[PDB]
Amino acid sequence: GSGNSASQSPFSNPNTAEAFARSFVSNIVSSGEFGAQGAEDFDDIIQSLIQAQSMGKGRHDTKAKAKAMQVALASSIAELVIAESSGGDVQRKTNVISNALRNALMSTTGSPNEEFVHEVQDLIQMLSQEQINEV
Amino acid sequence: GSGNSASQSPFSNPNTAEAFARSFVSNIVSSGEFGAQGAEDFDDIIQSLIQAQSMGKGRHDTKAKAKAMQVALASSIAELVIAESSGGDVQRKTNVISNALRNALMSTTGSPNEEFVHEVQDLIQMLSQEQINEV
Repeated sequence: GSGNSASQSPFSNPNTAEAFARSFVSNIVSSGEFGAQGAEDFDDIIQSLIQAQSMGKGRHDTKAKAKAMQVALASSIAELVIAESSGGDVQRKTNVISNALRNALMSTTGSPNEEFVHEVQDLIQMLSQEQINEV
Repeated sequence: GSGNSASQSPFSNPNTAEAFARSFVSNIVSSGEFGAQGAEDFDDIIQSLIQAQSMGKGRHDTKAKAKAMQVALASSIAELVIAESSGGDVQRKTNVISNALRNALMSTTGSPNEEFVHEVQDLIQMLSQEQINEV
């Protein structure tokens, strides 16, 4: 009936989408693992993807097009940990982000939506293989 | 100092930004591999990244967000082509996408930029083999 066949994600409500970054950045700034100075700059990067979720639909939003926003943000967060870490370990220090992301979902939704938390982790490992990581 | 901040991002230029997608999408329909149905869908996600590249600049550049917007675009194409590549293989079919990309950059800037072509194709390999795709 009301709420038919659709992939009901935690981004179906703008407030829930906001709470995602609202909690996630709170983890980072309170930890200082990447500097609060960077954490709130990350908020804007994430913000961009959040805002575009309501923009990049055109008029009719197809299933394959709807989830296109997923990997865009994921691949961004993967680099975010690297960006403000000039000298360190992108894997050892991303542990706080692994916790942060899952904690954010735990607070925003309560669901173990940690598959997205998995996506970024492997993407990090990929990026560090190219010179773009060390420049 | 004077010169530490320089936007070499081609997608910050209205013509150059459009040229990328404009050449990409047209090269797809001229190929007919993913059909026009796919090409006329791809432009919506790609456009969104172009739009947000105007947003994320805000009032001052930060070196983190400057590169964060790069990977976001590649990821927007990575999964996107996989969707219309549902049939077993994704590599030999995204080959024509690599063609389109190669053609696009060659026309848009004239630079090889196959590093970005590799960027898109590499993320494909990971996601297309994940059990979130084969459901």
